Amino acid sequence: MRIVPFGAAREVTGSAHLLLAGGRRVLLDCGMFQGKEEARNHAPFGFDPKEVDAVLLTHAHLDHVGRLPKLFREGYRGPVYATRATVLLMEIVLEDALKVMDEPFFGPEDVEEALGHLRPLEYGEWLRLGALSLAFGQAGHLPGSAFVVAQGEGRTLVYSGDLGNREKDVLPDPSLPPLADLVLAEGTYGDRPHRPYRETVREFLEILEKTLSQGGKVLIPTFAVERAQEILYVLYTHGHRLPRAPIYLDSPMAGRVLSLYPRLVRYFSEEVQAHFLQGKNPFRPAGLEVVEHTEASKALNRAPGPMVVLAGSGMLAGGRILHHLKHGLSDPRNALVFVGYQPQGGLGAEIIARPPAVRILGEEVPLRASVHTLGGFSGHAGQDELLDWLQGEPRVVLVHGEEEKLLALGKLLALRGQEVSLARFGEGVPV
Ligand SMILES: O=c1ccn([C@@H]2O[C@H](COP(=O)(O)O)[C@@H](O)[C@H]2O)c(=O)[nH]1
Ligand SMILES: O=c1ccn([C@@H]2O[C@H](COP(=O)(O)O)[C@@H](O)[C@H]2O)c(=O)[nH]1
Ligand SMILES: O=c1ccn([C@@H]2O[C@H](COP(=O)(O)O)[C@@H](O)[C@H]2O)c(=O)[nH]1
Ligand SMILES: [Zn+2]
Ligand SMILES: [Zn+2]
Repeated sequence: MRIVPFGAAREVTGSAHLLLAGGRRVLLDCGMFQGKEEARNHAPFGFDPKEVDAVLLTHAHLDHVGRLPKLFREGYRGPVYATRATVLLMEIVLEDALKVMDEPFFGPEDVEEALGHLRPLEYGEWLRLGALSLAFGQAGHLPGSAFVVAQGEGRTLVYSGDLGNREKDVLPDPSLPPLADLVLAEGTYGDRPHRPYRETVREFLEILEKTLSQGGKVLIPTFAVERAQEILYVLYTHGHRLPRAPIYLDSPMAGRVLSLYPRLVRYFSEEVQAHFLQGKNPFRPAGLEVVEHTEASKALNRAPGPMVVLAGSGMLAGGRILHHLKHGLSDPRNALVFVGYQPQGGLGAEIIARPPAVRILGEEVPLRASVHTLGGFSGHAGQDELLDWLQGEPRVVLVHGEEEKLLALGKLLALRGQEVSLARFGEGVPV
């Protein structure tokens, strides 16, 4: 048994790993590259799609399923396994990616072909392929997210997929992995742990009361898939002590995801499920409003506070959020609250440097509004959690992370007596 990295080698996007064992070929994830690596979605996979026996998707995010339609576009016609939740979220993600994408590397017929071969596989359910046995484990990173357990030829491999941040409340705790001959694991935060969750919420709430009590606007850049709904959840469970104000989920996509959430109840933590049992949707805080079009979105820029605004892109790459910043950063009564990692050299970082001004949408805008970064809202396991999850595993191959972050984790794992390396693109690793 061998595992071949075909994405996320010393980088965080493009996750795709070819599992070779028993004359069978199983692709573990098929994500697109993003940001500065976007063009690479137009390049070859590195393997022959037509020879793939099956595909397992760990979660619906674009950097894990974005190239799936390219796979079908190039011949593949085998099954694609994933949890019901992922299958459902995928439709929303892929349909949107198709529409909202400068240079497309796939057409609408490919998305249809992809969606049509999706087959549900829940946690604890074993898929048989030749002498190979596969199963999903709880990853706690997204509704329906998982890590993969592959056992065959008398050996065991575990592909972590993306591990969640267990301190948070919306998703169930990641399950520990079984003891394995090899663990292919992410190390996004291989270099550090996150600020504790609870104190992150307290701080989040203090910022809201302060800003809303004075009539200002709280701008929150957010990813549409799960981060936005999580903020909504915090607003729900604490709205009782926050000043009344409209909550604008200024993201059609996030709205569609939110709508799907009631059908995914079993994929949330016990806490969330219990809320649903009492007949209530904890992702709909009072005052919630979904802004569907540009006109209402822009109008918000001119309307006075108090108000809470959630918009994308989550990394200020573009989107409606840029317009809210352009018109709201110059007011000291407002507040910009990051709840998701900001890339180095991006607009976020620039703002965090707290310079006199910033250039947004071709204009120099004064930065008077307060700024806050709440890394505790992160959706990935922090360094400490990564070490706990990896505890006792003899061999670890790291993926999904910047080289240095990955090295930082490897060093600690090595000092712990665990064999580790940083996966290299196209280079098979024996299990
Ligand atoms: O594009 C879609 C959306 C939903 N469903 C199906 O509609 C039913 C209800 O969805 P859900 O309750 O499982 O979320 C399920 O049997 C599901 O497979 C589809 O086949 N295709
Ligand atoms: O040091 C980091 C931390 C996170 N991320 C990326 O940014 C996203 C946001 O992660 P988070 O805000 O949930 O922590 C992740 O999906 C990942 O691709 C990085 O590139 N480097
Ligand atoms: O170190 C390796 C080992 C296998 N493969 C890939 O595995 C498939 C063939 O497997 P096999 O004939 O080595 O068993 C090919 O698509 C090839 O790209 C690699 O890329 N690198
Ligand atoms: Zn992810
Ligand atoms: Zn990822």
